Amino acid sequence: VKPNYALKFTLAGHTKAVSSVKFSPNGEWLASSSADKLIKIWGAYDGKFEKTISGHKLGISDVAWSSDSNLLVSASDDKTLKIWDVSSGKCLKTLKGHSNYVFCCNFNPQSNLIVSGSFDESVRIWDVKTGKCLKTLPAHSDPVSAVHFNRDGSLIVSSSYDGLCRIWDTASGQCLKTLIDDDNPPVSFVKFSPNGKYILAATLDNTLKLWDYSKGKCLKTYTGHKNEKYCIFANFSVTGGKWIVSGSEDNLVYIWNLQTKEIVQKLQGHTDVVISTACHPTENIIASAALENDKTIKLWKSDC
Ligand SMILES: CNC(=N)NCCC[C@H](N)C(=O)O
Repeated sequence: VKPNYALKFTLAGHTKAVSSVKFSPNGEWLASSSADKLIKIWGAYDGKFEKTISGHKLGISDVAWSSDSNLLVSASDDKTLKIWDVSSGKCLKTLKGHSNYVFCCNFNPQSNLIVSGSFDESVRIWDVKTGKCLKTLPAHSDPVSAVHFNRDGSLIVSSSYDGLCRIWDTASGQCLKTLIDDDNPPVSFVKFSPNGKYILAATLDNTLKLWDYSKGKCLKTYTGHKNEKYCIFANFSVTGGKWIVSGSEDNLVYIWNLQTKEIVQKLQGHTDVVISTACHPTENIIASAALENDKTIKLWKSDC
């Protein structure tokens, strides 16, 4: 088993670098955020442009869906997050509190909470209904590159340019684990596995690692791509074969066999750094997006 991802659609419309793409949990939509200050919505299967959602005053670094596919949250250089009703286009809340660029965000599975990370070195936990900041965690000593909830929402993982991945108890705000690996290269991305047993972390030394975060043991290392500057998203692909998917600074999408760590496909087509990739929740579909010199989003499909 190798996959056979092939380009199906190219989605053009952002006028500056794309920052993040994400599929809706219900599989119907792709949301994209950009340095152009906009969120765009596209059909997940046909790439058909759906709408633009606007309101942020500066570029957006991340976007994320609620569990029911009705809301988005966005993280902006304007130091706010916004909560959006996707269908109406309304900004429901503006989450204020961070003192610098907000870089990363996610809903918990219940989607009553949002987690954010910022250049202000903090992680903040927010109440979705009221927009109030519930906790400010003194999480890191450099910008926070990623934040993610585990499968039951009881944990948060954060990554930072300080070289650390930390695991937090959602309820208490307590730091439960600090993951340490040698020379402490900036951690540019992190997320939990779908099952919540592992985390996948990217570091700016051209490396992805799969950690057992409780035991604190690096289980797999994925290499061959280029990642020394940008906070590039990585993924677990679980709809067919078990893959690791990542963007890369050589303009390619990389796909590794999770177990063997071998590169199984490289997807060519983008003309600038592939900053973001996402994997469709039920079909073997990858979305990718690129930086300023490209500005397009691509939808690729495989038989496995
Ligand atoms: C968690 N978000 C993220 N990795 N976004 C992509 C990078 C956005 C950044 N503002 C940049 O242009 O490099």
